[PDB]
Amino acid sequence: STNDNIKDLLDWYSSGSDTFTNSEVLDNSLGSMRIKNTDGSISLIIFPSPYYSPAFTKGEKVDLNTKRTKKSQHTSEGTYIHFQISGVTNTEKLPTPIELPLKVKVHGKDSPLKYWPKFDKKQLAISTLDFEIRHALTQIHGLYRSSDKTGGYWKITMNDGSTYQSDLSKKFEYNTEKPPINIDEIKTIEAEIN
Repeated sequence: STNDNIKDLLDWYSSGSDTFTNSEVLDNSLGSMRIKNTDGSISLIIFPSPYYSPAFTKGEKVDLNTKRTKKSQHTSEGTYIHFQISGVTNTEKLPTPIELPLKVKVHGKDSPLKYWPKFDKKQLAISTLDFEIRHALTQIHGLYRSSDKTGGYWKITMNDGSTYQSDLSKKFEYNTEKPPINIDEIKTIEAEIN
């Protein structure tokens, strides 16, 4: 049986994510952007981190790999509005798709089952990689679904040796997110469930 916090994390990481390509910036303030998507909807996206606030200006095209922080709503004129957080990158594509080699350990043992996330975008926000990794961990390895699978961490090491990591026992820290990275420079991604 898991406590209330672990249930909240399970809900967060199993409630899907929004993916839009070539949306257009309508406005960009200090840490909030207003973007019109290809289906007619508008997304109000916030950027709480002092280390990641996108520079895109009115008219530019962007890609969204993000999560809603509350329920989408309709304005009196009938426009559908999404309230999201982070997840805005440039539209640059890679020649062919690449498979990120995710390496998983559970209670100190190499999981023999392999899930390799596949992307064709040159860059992704750290927050998007966190959601993809954890979504796999909860769905395939049972993270958060039982009192013995509730913590550990994921770790990305780049080609130049710099590293990014997150604690599985707490929600991803949005307030300190660093800028998006290029996926073709990722050397290894590893996750360990305690």
